[PDB]
Amino acid sequence: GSHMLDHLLEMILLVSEMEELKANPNRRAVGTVIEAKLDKGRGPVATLLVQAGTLKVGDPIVVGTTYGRVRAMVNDSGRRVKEAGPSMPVEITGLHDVPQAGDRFMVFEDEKKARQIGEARAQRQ
Repeated sequence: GSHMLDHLLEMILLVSEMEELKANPNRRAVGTVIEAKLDKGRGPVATLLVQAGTLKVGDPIVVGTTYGRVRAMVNDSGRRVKEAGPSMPVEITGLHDVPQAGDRFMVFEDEKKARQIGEARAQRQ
C-alpha cells in the first residue's frame, strides 16, 4: 500500500479471499520463493519475496501445495519482525513441511481489514 501508517492495523488471518492484487499469472496474488530449506532449530524456513501483498506473522500461508502458519519473520536485513511489506525478501517459518525454492506461495489479506473498517477503498456512505 502507500506506506501504511503504523499504529495498529488488525490483521491476523484471511476471511474470504477472491481478491486480485495482480502480480503473477499463476494466481493473481502469489510470489516466488528464492531459497528454502529446513533448519534443525528454527524449523522449515523459506526465504521468499512477498508479492501477494504483505507477509505477517500468524498468516496462514500456502507454499506450493502445503499450508502453514508463519511462526517467525526474518527479513532481508536479518531482523526478526512482525510484519513485512511487499517487494521485500523475508524468510518465513511454520510451514512444518518441505518448502521449495522457485515455488509459489500465496499470502494476502493486507487491505482486507482496512477496507473492512472503511479505511481503504471500498465505498463509504
